[PDB]
Amino acid sequence: SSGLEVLFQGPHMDFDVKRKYFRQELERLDEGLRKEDMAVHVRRDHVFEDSYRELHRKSPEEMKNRLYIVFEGEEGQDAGGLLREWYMIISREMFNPMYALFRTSPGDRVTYTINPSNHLSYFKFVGRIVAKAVYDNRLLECYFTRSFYKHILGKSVRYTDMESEDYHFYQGLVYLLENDVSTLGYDLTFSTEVQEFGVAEVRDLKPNGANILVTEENKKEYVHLVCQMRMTGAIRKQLAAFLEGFYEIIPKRLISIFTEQELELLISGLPTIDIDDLKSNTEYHKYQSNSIQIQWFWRALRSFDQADRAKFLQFVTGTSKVPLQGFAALEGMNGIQKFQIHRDDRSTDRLPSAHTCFNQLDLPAYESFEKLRHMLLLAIQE
Repeated sequence: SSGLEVLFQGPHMDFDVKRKYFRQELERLDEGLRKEDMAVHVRRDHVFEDSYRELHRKSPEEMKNRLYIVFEGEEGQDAGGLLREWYMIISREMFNPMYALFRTSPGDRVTYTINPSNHLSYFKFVGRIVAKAVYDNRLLECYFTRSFYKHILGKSVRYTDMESEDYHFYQGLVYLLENDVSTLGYDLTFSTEVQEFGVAEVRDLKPNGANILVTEENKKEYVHLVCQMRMTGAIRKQLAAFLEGFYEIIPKRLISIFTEQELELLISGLPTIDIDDLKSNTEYHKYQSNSIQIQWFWRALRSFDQADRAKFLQFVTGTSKVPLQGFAALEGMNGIQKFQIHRDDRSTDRLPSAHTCFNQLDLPAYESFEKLRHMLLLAIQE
């Protein structure tokens, strides 16, 4: 053991305080390090490849130098804001299909995951860049899936994390787990070769290691293995490369102070959330605009601080990214889907819940403003 940052995990410490501590610990770890400026020469139209050439071989120590960006052949242009410009470009390039490194997650066009389909060196370099941005206190306009942030944090990925990767697939796992397989009219199998579910043929009902029959007793374990393959196994070498690059700059023990939600805010920034714009673009179901719990909801959200407002956006939409055109342009699967609040008629003992595929908040009919505010904060900060 080489640190105690883990003792500050969880919600007791506000994101702003965690952030300040995180910065101070990086500075402690760099005491006596004699930094200097390091030139990065790139062609404007090849930032990603040129940056890779210029930096991928640098030592972790050299990567702590201040980067001095020089755009090939561009002379007499103002020199302010070039590093910021470079981070914005490489953020876009770090998601370009032509490099085949990342791809959008099923359903959510905002969030990216590692492409399961040279390459390992580039993944390591991307991990380096993400850590370098965080180290520099500069933002990347790159959003990842929940399980990807957990990987960075050293946290165990669970089948519930599949709700961020792929909502429709998660629905299938939910159906499987909640219903007795013996009443299907057919049998499921688990393939040991690809770690996916299938339908048993007669020969699978006989002894074999190719397709294991799924039962009430074993389905939870196979749901676990199917999820582990999709979120970890299928991208195991790439992930390891990315992580190796990230940790060379930001130690695992240090970054682990943040939750999955807070790591996203650290990488891609704390957005400003225009509550009037959101409110003008909210739909209500089984509540009306003037239902008392709705008036309480707006008052509570407005009472939240910047970090908690952003975590609220993450809670209901799946990401902290505000749409370019404002909340009138929030999207679901197949087009626009405005933020929507539904009355949850189950016990007022429950926390509000969310269905991010539909930007939907399920809000119990709480009995007081203070309870609503308290319950919503719990739901969000989890």
